[PDB]
Amino acid sequence: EHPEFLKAGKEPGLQIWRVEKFDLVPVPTNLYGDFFTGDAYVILKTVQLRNGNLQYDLHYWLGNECSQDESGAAAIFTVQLDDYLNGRAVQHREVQGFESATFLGYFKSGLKYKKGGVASGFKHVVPNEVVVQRLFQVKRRRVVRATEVPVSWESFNNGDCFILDLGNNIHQWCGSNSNRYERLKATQVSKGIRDNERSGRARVHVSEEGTEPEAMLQVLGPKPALPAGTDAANRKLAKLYKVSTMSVSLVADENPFAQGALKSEDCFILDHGKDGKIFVWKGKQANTEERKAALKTASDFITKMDYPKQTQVSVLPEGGETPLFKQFFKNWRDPDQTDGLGLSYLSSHIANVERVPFDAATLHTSTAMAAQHGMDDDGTGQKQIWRIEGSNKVPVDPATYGQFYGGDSYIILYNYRHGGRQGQIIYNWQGAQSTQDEVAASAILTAQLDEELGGTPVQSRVVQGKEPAHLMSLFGGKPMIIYKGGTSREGGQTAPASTRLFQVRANSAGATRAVEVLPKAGALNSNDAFVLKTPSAAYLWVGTGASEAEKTGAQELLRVLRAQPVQVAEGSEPDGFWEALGGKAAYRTSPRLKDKKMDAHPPRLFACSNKIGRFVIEEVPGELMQEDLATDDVMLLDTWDQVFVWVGKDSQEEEKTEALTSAKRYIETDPANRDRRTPITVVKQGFEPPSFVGWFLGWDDDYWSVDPLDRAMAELAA
Amino acid sequence: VEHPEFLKAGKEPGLQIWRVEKFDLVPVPTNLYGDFFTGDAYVILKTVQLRNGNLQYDLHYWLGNECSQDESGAAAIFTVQLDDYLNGRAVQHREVQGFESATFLGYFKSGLKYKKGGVASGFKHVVPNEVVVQRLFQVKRRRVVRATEVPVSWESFNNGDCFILDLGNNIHQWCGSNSNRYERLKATQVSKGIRDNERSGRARVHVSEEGTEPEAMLQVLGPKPALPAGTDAANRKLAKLYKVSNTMSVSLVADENPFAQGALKSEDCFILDHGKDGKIFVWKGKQANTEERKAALKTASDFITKMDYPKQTQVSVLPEGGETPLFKQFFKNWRDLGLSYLSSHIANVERVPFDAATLHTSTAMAAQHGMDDDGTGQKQIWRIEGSNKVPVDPATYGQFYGGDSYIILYNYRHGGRQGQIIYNWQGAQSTQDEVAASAILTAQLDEELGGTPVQSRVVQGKEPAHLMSLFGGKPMIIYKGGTSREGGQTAPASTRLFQVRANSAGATRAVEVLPKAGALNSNDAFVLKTPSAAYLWVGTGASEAEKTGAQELLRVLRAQPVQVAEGSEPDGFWEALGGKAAYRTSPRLKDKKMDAHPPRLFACSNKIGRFVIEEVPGELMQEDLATDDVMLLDTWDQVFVWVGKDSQEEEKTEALTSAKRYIETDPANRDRRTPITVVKQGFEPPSFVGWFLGWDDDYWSVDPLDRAMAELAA
Repeated sequence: EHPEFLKAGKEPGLQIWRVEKFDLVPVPTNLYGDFFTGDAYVILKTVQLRNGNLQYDLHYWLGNECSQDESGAAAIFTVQLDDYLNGRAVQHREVQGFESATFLGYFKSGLKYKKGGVASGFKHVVPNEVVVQRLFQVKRRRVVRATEVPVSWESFNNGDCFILDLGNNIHQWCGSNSNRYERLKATQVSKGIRDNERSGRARVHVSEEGTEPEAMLQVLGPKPALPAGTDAANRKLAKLYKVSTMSVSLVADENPFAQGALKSEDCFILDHGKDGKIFVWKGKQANTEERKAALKTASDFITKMDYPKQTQVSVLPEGGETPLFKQFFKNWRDPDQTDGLGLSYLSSHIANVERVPFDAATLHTSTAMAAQHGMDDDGTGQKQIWRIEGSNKVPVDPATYGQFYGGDSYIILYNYRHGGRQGQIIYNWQGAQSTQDEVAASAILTAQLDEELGGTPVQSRVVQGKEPAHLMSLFGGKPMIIYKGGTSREGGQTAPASTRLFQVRANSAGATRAVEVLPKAGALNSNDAFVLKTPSAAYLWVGTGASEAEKTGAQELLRVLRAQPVQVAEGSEPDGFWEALGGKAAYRTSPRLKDKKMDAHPPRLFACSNKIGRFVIEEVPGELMQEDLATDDVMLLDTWDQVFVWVGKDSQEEEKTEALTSAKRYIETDPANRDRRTPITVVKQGFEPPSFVGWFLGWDDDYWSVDPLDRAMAELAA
Repeated sequence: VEHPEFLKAGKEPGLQIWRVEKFDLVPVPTNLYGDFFTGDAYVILKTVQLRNGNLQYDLHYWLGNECSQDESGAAAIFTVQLDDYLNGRAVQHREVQGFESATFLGYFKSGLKYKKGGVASGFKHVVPNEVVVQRLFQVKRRRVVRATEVPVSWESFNNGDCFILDLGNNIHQWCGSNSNRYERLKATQVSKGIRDNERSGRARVHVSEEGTEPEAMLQVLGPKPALPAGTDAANRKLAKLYKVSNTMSVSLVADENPFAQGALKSEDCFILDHGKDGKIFVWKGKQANTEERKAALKTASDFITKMDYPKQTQVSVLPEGGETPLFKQFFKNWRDLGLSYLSSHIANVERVPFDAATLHTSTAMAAQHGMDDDGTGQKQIWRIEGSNKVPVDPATYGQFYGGDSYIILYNYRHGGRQGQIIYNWQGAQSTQDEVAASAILTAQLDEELGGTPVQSRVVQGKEPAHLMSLFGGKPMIIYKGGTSREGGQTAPASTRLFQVRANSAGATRAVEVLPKAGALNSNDAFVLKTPSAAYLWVGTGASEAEKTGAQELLRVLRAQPVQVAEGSEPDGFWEALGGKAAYRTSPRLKDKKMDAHPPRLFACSNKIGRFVIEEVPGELMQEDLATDDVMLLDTWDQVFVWVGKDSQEEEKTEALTSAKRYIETDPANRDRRTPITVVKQGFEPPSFVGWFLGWDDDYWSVDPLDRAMAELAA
């Protein structure tokens, strides 16, 4: 029990200790983000779960020129502090330059890798005035890092940004070939020095090649000629091993894994090394020695498989698993939480998000509600529906609006209104039994209609059976009914199947959807109402979980089906029902996430590029901020229910046309084995729908009216 | 038809005011209702329409301080005789200047004006127009302001009150330097009342305070000199009941309340003595001699002389069968569409039956049923172990063991607003260290959540309606003892009896009770589990929801039921209770609950170290929620504590205690376990706001006094 242990993790916040001489010494709070390259640190992030318990993320950070003793000393402190916190903390091994996204999210003024350490006699605490003559190099995109560099022109290159810190004057230098997002972020390194390190009393001078002030030319000399500046299919696969010098044995050859494969007596390693991270899962009932040696366990597994030493390592206690970990498993369920608030773990970057329940009356006032439910509006706007025959849009009979045949593909042009600026959504619905010359036609025609309308409408491709929530809400109160095949083109109408089964599901908004499924018992579920119609009789089955909205939709389907139903509760019904299904087997009844879906699958922001033919994606750590949407990039906003494609105005055109495909490749490569039919929603810069903007607390509508870099330089210049 | 004015009296719902001039009744002009000459006496007839369609009469007569005994006696004579013209169905009130009843004050809360003069000095209400005016009013008090005419001089002024110097076409309101800013707010509709009613709109209102008096003011009053300074609760518990004979003598019948309703026989007249609280009631039996019934007012006067109560004591005379709710609450379990009496300040309230579908659209429905929402929002339940919140097993959500205390954090949505409720449930067998821990932990989490959540402390057995509705359709199950702690599990009782009661919303609650026949009730379903078998009893009154809840309780108890209607039951059912005795068969108030116990709003303070409460008369209005006060809203089923933003910290910390002490002192002998619900200004729940017709959500966005002064400054 260290004295620093007693101050650790008492209240939500961030705490940083430096390991100095086998002791924990606090880093001054205003310097959080500065890390000496020669040192090791311990970092405790305390989040307040909505259930009332506190959640602990324990990181230790190893600089590149770290000594072996203090590298080991940090590990000892994390192991011993996890114990002071009764083994409920999630532990992280972080090394300089390769830190986890979680760790990086704590500091979005960037981090600074300072030269020196305890061995060379350097501290964070500094006298009131101290002569400064440092230089920093700033590279990367999602989370910027400034590395202390030798004060010389040999450190410079055309393409990066540089901060030469002269004390009361901070000189930010932007290379000639630095594109303009990098200068913007390099400026919050400049201000961090001014505000945090100099208590405000300093000025920031920005310059580029050929406009260096004499103060800069005095220290570095005459400027010479500077030189130039200076992969996704890996993430799909992962294996699960069991831990017992200790050895390992494989348990699952490929993901998704069975949640039952983790037993509480042992420790497991989930190997995701080709993507740069390995997990260690501490069973509730493992040897005290195995749980205390989990970090050395991970170290030995990294040597054994010849993974890079910089590989990220996370250790998770049973019952405190992270959402990224649980997504490796098929249908993870925490036996606790369908009741209570939240789940075992609350991702730090959405811990501030206040949860808004859906209320149709006031939805038009809350972008938060629109995003948190995927509902741009209440669904009552004007709309036109086309069925695609051959290569043409053919208008659908307005009386049949809401009915969709699986042998067709459709286009919906919808006019939404929410808040202060109106917009349009183009839905491309592709039935599972539409001929793929027509599906492909529906795609092209969708893009054609987007550019006819000036290129501003949202485009969202949906596959039959995985319709987004806002799409079901477009038909007054009537349910969205989706037949498994056939066509509504005037030509060949067909004779309905002998015995058909429909599944009637509802969304946060009370709207309903009726999907045909093969008439078999293994396709039922207690969360929904169903409708089975035979030549004999007409059933309406109702699940234990099905509520009042599920049945209102279900009959109105009977009303369209030319029927009177037999109302039938779950488990207690005539034995004529299950003969109509050709027997009986198991069907899954575990309830749906609903309000906790955001807890189990927080939205994540990625950048993506198709350069040199390799797809590659970069997660953007920390809170979702509009500032991270680089106007020359195509971004991915994954909200689990759908993947948003944000295309910047100034992005390359080959990336713009491939926006749909890029998202499809993100889904195909997700280690969670995502549903291939997951809707993809392309979104243009400056015309983002509410269901996208709402995820960015502090979104400003005029953000791009003034160029972002030019505005930032106004704050420093005046 | 004693009088020509009698024929116009009480024909239509409204208010009627006559001044007693020369042993005659002459109408006060309607636009001047509220002005009263100190030298006169008035008769005031309030006519409200009962919910069945009949008219009910409240007859007041008002005695000014400078009233003559003859014209005061004439008012009393008229009150007795107009009660007679209305066939003796009226409740009569004796009101004296400055000490009027809350009922009387509710008629005028643009304030009252106590004018100088009277009939004897030849002054009338009707006056020629554009007439010279030079009057001065001192405006003190708080709940219902009173502006008394004072001499036009600086010697009438003081540091702390408000004053209106009425100059005719110019009305000057002066606010003393140390006048708190709610009283200035109140003086402001004293000022406009003169402007709108007395000056036909054509007049201007100039507000000023110490050191900014206009020259018009300094011309009339002179140079302003140095002004001087400005200028309980346990009484209401006890009351005694006497019987009246004839010269009058009295004899005691009930030493302390609650009284037996049967103690009043229809042959005699009774006096309920509550003089230490300032009121006495006299009760006229249906079949007493007219001679005693016509002298009820003189009887009350002489009884007040005998006990040396102050002359200003309020007097109400009640006819049998027409008693007021405040009167009936002195008796244990009073039994008579609507009821005998409808309190005036809720006669306009339209009653909303509960419909879950549109509850989110009607705050009125939320208040009238104690349901902030349908109960389906997200919630977290904690059990208190030692000094910690421990989350409950989600499988047992809805079950509560009486040997523990719990905290429930509930997220409600209603209309377009969000809110939170923290329920503190304290089991009857929880140890007092754990009870107290749950209390402290409750307050701790309220401040963790920014101080905005509603806090509601609940005692086992008196659960509010909205708490029972939180578990889908499953009933809130309440065991008599034991704990759900992962540590010591316990062995359930040999034979257990549950009482299954339902709410306005169909939600149910299953409360364990002693296995005795005298603990049954015809309105509810019951569940008896013995070692042998499990009965499910059903009452004459028990409905669909009562056994649906009762059934699923059997599902939790792992037992199969034998359905048993009341009066038609096996011997094993009555063996399992150890015999047979009488129990409760009187049906519940339900929709008439608001009629018998209308909501009432009080202000309370702990200043001087004594407790004090002041009732706020009239219609419940947001304006009466003084931002520097702690208010109590008693809805009988629950007591709301409304905490003003700008109240002292000693009062905020004692908000829970203040409500407990209000309950302890109620003469009705309220259930000590009555739920208390603390509520913060600007974060009021729908079940509170719904009682306030005209509630504005942005009312405090602009300061109330600043907004009021803009209306007069126009």
